Amino acid sequence: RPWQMKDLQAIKQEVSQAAPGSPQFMQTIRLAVQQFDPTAKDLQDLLQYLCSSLVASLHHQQLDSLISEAETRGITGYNPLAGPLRVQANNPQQQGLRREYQQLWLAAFAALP
Amino acid sequence: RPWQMKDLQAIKQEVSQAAPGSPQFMQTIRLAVQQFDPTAKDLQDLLQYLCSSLVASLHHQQLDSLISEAETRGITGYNPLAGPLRVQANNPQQQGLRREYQQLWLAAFAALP
Repeated sequence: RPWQMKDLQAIKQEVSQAAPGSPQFMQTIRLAVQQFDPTAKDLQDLLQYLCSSLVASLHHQQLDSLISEAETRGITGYNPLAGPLRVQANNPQQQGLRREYQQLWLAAFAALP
Repeated sequence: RPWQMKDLQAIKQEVSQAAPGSPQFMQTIRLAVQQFDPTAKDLQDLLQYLCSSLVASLHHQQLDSLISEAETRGITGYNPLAGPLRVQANNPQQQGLRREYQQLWLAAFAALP
């Protein structure tokens, strides 16, 4: 049940006043992600939609840091013999990787300031 | 699953204030193009709805130049013996041409200001 235009347009409508990292922004983003269970593709689409390119680049720097840290430490179901988490979260039969990526996404967005 | 009247109305209303090629307009138009997966015909309809004949003509010229360079170089899926890229992009079995058309379209429209 990937989001259509209407869902994302709403999300941006109520994430317009607040700034990234503020309680409202993170509240809405976490709700949307926990509801639709989106993969990395839809997450990157949502980020490109919401904020400027500078904020997206900052978020991706933080996300690369978090993902590198986690892969060094070890992920429950991460098998690097097929592709990065980045690509392992697109396969629908890898729910654990997808949820881990969503959580790193939300953390990296919350730690921008 | 082509867009409907409500989607177009929302797309136009959300970006009424902004100017063509502004980061906001680029965000919303790029999201629409990447989400609905339309051909050239639907893109022409969308442009006619959004901007006037002047902006339509300027985008038409810019896209003509961009398509010119792109398919004069030679593209993986383009075979010039069957028809112009505007017609190949309208055949649902040539998704590579469709995606190239979408990207040339968005870049051309972004190159206005």
